[PDB]
Amino acid sequence: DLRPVVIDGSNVAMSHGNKEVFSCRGILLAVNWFLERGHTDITVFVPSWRKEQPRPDVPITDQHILRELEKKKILVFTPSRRVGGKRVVCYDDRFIVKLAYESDGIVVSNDTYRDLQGERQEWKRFIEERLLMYSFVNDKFMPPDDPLGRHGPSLDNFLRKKP
Repeated sequence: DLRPVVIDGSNVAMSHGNKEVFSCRGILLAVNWFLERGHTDITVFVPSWRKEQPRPDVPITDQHILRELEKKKILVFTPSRRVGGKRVVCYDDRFIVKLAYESDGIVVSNDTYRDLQGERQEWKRFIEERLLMYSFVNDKFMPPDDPLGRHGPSLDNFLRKKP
């Protein structure tokens, strides 16, 4: 009925609260926005290292929310690990775009994934047609009523499989 929603968790969390802090409530607030509208196919991707005890160069707030959302089958960690002590992480954005693409859904993010546009040009097309940007005002998740500009569909229709 509604398109499947894929959220760039890191993008949303950095955007919420202080721009230099990974603010987990941002993710929760975005997820809740979709839940209250009756969505049930929602996936949030975050790299697994965000569960590790934070170092001072990677501050994070309400860290417990990530595992809480994972339990609820909303959030899914993408792979990362240390090798020779150095963090090595698998590109987040490939998971995000690839899932959204193959499920013909929506990507929630203010990142336009230029690099990935420049790989497969059906991705470039997909990202141009299915990216949902947003702003936060304090705790208020606010996506645009005109996702794709003035000549585009309303938000409500954007999120539907068919108007």
